[PDB]
Amino acid sequence: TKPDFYNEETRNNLFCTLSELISLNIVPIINTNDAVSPDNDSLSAMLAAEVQADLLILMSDVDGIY
Amino acid sequence: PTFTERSQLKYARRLVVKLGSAVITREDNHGLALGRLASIVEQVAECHLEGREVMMVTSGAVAFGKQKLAQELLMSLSMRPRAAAAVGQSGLMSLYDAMFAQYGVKIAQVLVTKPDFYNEETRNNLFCTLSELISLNIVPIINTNDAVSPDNDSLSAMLAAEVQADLLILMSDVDGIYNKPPWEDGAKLMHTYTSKVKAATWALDRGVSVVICNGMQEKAIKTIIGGRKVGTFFTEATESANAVPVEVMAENARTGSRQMQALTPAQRASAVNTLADLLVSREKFILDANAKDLAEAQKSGLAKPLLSRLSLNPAKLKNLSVGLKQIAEDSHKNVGRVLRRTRLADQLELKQVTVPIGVLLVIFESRPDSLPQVAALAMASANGLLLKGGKEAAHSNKALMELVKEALATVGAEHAVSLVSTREEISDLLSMENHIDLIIPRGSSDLVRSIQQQSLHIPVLGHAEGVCHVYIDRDADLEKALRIARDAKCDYPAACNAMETLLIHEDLMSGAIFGDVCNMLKREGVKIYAGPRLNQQLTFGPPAAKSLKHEYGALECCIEVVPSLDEAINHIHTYGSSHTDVIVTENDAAARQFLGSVDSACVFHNASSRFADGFRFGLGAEVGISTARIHARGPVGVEGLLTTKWILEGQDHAAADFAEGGGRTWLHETLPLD
Amino acid sequence: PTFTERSQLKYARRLVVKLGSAVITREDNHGLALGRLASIVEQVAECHLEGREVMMVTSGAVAFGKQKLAQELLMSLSMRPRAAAAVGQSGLMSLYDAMFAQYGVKIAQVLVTKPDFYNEETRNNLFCTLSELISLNIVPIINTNDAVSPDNDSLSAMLAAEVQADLLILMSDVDGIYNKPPWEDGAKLMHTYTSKVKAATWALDRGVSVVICNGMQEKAIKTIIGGRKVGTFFTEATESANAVPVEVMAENARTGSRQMQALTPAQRASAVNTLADLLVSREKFILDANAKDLAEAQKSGLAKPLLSRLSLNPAKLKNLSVGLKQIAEDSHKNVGRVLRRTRLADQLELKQVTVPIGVLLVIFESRPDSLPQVAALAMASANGLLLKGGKEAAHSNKALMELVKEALATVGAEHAVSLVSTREEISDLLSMENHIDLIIPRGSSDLVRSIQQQSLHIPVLGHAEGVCHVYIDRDADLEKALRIARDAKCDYPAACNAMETLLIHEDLMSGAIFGDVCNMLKREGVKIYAGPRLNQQLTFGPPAAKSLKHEYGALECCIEVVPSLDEAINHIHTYGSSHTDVIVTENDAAARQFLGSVDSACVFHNASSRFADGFRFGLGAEVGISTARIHARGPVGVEGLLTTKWILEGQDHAAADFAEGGGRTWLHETLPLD
Ligand SMILES: N[C@@H](CCC(=O)O)C(=O)O
Ligand SMILES: N[C@@H](CCC(=O)O)C(=O)O
Ligand SMILES: N[C@@H](CCC(=O)O)C(=O)O
Repeated sequence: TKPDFYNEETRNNLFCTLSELISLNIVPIINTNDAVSPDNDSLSAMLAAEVQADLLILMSDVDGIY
Repeated sequence: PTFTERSQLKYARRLVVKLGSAVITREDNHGLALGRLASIVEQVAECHLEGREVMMVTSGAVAFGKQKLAQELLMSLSMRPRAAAAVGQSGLMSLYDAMFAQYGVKIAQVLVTKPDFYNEETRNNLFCTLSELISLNIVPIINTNDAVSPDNDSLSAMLAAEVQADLLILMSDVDGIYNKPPWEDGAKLMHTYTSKVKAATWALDRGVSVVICNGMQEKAIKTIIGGRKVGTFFTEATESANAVPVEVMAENARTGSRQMQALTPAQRASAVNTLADLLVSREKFILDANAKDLAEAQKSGLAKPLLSRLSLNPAKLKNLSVGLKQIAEDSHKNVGRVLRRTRLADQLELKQVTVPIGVLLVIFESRPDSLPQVAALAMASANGLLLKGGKEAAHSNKALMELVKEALATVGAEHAVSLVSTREEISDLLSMENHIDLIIPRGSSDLVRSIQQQSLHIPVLGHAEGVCHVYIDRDADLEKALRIARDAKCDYPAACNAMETLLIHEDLMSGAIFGDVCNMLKREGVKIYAGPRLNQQLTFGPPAAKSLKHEYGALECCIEVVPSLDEAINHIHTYGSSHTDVIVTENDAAARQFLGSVDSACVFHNASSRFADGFRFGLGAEVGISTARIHARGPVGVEGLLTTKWILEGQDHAAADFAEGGGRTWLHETLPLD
Repeated sequence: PTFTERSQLKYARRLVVKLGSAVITREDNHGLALGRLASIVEQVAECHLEGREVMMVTSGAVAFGKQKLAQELLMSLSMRPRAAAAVGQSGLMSLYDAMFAQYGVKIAQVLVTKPDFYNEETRNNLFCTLSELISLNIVPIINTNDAVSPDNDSLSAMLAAEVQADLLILMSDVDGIYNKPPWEDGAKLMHTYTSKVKAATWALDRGVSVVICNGMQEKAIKTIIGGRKVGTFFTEATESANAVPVEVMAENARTGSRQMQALTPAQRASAVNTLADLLVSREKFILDANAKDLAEAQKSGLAKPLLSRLSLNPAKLKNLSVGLKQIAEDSHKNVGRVLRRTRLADQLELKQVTVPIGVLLVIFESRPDSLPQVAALAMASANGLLLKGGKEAAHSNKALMELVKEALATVGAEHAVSLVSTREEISDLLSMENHIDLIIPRGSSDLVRSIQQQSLHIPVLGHAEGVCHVYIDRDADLEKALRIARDAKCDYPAACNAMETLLIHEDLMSGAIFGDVCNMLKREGVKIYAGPRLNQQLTFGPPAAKSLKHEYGALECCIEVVPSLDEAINHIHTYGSSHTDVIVTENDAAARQFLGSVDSACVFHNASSRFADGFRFGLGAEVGISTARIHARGPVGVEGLLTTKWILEGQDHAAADFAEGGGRTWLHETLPLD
């Protein structure tokens, strides 16, 4: 969830989980913990941020920006 | 909370399980022990299908993922934990889905963490999620968000807390809590209760009933929901003193036996005299008590056997009084009596004497008349005694108990007697050990049969079957046998010592005495069957016997005829319970033949089976009818409750002294025994 | 086939299971009983992981689909079978996939039908498919092509046939095959064997070993693969007569007991004389036999206790001969002896006499010296007898057995003796009933302990623990107790009757006698521990005792001191096994105190624990040391093998005759007993 990116200990934890995963040729599917939830795009963005990923693809319905 | 006893546990509407990390993983943490898990899910689906509300908290997903990879961990430990738990979380979820859906129930994964309980907005959120779920007949599985994790039991506890659930089940590996470390004398498994322990206190402090069972125990939930004494139950309700749980009873009784051990000379005698006097003096109270409890039984209308035997009249009390006075006057030299007097060598005087047994436990249905009888038996036999009747008579039992407690209080004054009321769970009672010696069931076949089937690793006096037998020989007077069997069956046909069979020489089919006795049984209205040989014999005659080892109790008596003495003997040994038999004849050659050949507990010659009464034998007041192959046969008086004890009073003797070195030889001179 | 006994079943390389349609569906055929199925898949995955080759044949898919729909069947039975089985086939397959893969094994559905076995081209095809599969470590599940179907057991049978598989397991609901319908006396569950029955014959005719177990029985495969006698095994190998499986032994012995019952007067006496003569006359044969078997044991080198006790010397044989002659001369009036002589009324002469027990079964480790001793006991006690030693001595046992069979053959001539060799599976042996009476273990703690833990619902003479105790009083002569305990421990310190403890008055810590006895034990090299109170007492002293209820056997003796007599008594009762104890003192007041208060099987006063030998008591030849609370205490001679039997010789008496109607009164005049 978004709060999980804000505290830093959980930042460490989740990043460790992700690194351990990717090291093992596994493609983790990253949903939000709906359970703890009152469109999840900021999530992906700041995710790539913490990961410092090469390229963020963001599919959608619209073809592009006019 | 509100619930106090395991009895209350059929009445909790909201439940929470939390499987332990050891009950599901096999003995590697490198796979999954499945059978246990299956048992768990089946029990849970059951309790839910009943209508109770359950929210599993399955610990230990790591094992699932660890097994599921098993290849990449391999190839990485040569070139290089939580992640395995994440992938296992997924897979395990699927597996639960399949299995639960096979009962039609649906489930839905839910992930939480301890911090998620601390902030209050998330408390609102998660509780809303749970309420919305439970409202929809879904069994949410509640794991921890490993992802956010550096044994998840506090979690379940405080979960139940926020939910304010009826009962928290907490399965585990250990069976329960002991008094002390197990490597220690006195590891009293503390079933109730006035780490896991802390968390349990905590949850109790949240007003929540907690229980900790053993996973490997079958049906553990269905077991524990029944109220069965298993695992460990927690409540400080501490309503009453309830002087003994079950056992300090037993130790006490041991103490009291040790006590009365030093009170032979007229002490127990005068004491039982006092008991008879209290019986004949304060009967008004106990009489009205039985009248009351009998009225209480009437509305129940249980069983004319019961509804007849729970009765009591001052005439019965006079009978009991005279029996007790008899026991008193004749119970003079039963204990401490020596049986051997021998000298092995100079100042080597062995002698073997009489000593009590210990902790006797009676069991019988509502028949308060026996209670003081067996109490007199105990007290004259100087050994302790417990009791357990049935449901009825309970108040009458208490009245008699107070009377006898007074009676023993006079001299010796120690209460080496008790009573285990309030549904002590007979099977659990006999599950005890190291205390109780002689189960003395007294009610009837059922009672004793249920006992023998339930009793394990404990001596059980008494029989269970009353298949007696009556042989008639070719040289036996006809009318003699006529009246004999007439009485044998028609004196108290529901007795134990009854002739649920009648065997006749092959020759005497000619004298139509078979017909005569059929006529007689008809006279008495006896539904007779026929033996296979007898089936062959006549045209259609009486109907065929169902099974030779059957029991009637009512006015029924199989009848069969065989060629020879020896054939009869063999049939007896084949079917007879070795309980009781009699022969009728005029040849003493055959008489002795039978006498020896037979192996019944007791055999007669021209008498009646109804003689097996002990009292009839001048054997004092009987206590039971034992058919076991040891120490006791049929009519057991008091001496069936006395063992021996070797004693020896040397001066300076030693073992190697009787070797070649010391001038110590052997005499074994049978001194005149006292 | 080739396999003959369940012993051979650790050596089958190709297996085939066929679950029954009742072991998996719950008790509705409207769902699925899962726990059983899980157990099955776990066992199967195990046997496969071992390296054996398995091909399940799961019956009963219909239940899966029936449950899975549960809605459309509902809505159609209001507006309107095989199809449900098809959809269930799919789902069930998936489920097996999940579960098996959780052990890492992979599977692959395979469908067949009975016609598919009949044409030969399809035989080729299917066999090719199966071989290709098994070659790839895959466990094919073999269902029938329901689609083409109008209980699929013939299928599995002939499947194994075409495969020519080692063993066909056929689980089911029934435990096994009986001699006859169960509603019938003699439902002998025929474990081996010289519908399912037919198909089993068939498969056997195809050279295939078949077994039919019970599904509900746990570990049934792991059980049956071990060779354990379970289910029903099938082979007509009929190699040897193997005169008794286990039981016709028992009945025979019963017959032989009945036989020797009529041979009291010097008959058994002269017979055991004959036995002693055969012992002293043909010893060369048995001596060389033991020499041979001892050499055989030497290469094994099992245990210096065993490797020492299996020995035998003609001196030992002389000892046995004199013991047997003693038993002979003194075993004159042990049986049939009357104990009571009483008259209830005119021609009412009850008397109670001595009778045997029945089928005694000894158990002991390799110690052929005891064998003839206990045989003499049996024969002088006129009751039957079985035997079971261990592994060694077996040939020696046979030699002794032949000698004694001769000895009994002389008079009476009936072989009321046997021997159960060839690994009769002691636990199964004691699982029997209705035949055996007295388990008489004789080896050592282990033996008897394993017994008591295994024995259920069967009398077991003997003890298991030798925790004795020695109290020393403040008024006891020092050197007296010195030599006393010296011997008590240092005569055969590995005995049962040993003082694995030593208790001392609190006062006598002052006279340094504690020090003196420590010195003495050192003299004898005894590793002494200390009691908690003693731990408190001195500076560091000897090390602390581990546990008070421990056992040493070797040169070890805990030592502890308490204040008072009564404290010692309580400690005894708390820890003592009530086996044996002695007091040393000069006060007889305290003497009697102890005497009474104590509850040991046997207690002494200034003697040695090593006196508990029975023979030492002039009690004839002992048979065991019993600590049970019934019928027998410690040294049990022969009379611990004699029960009683009420007999009664009336003329014309009846029950109601002693009622008010008939002039029959009560006397109970104690006639002078014979
Ligand atoms: N749940 C919102 C953000 C919640 C918040 O932190 O305001 C999202 O995923 O975009
Ligand atoms: N307080 C939690 C862990 C909190 C966390 O770091 O997530 C525990 O003791 O198990
Ligand atoms: N003969 C087979 C069925 C043959 C078939 O139609 O496939 C049976 O009796 O079960």
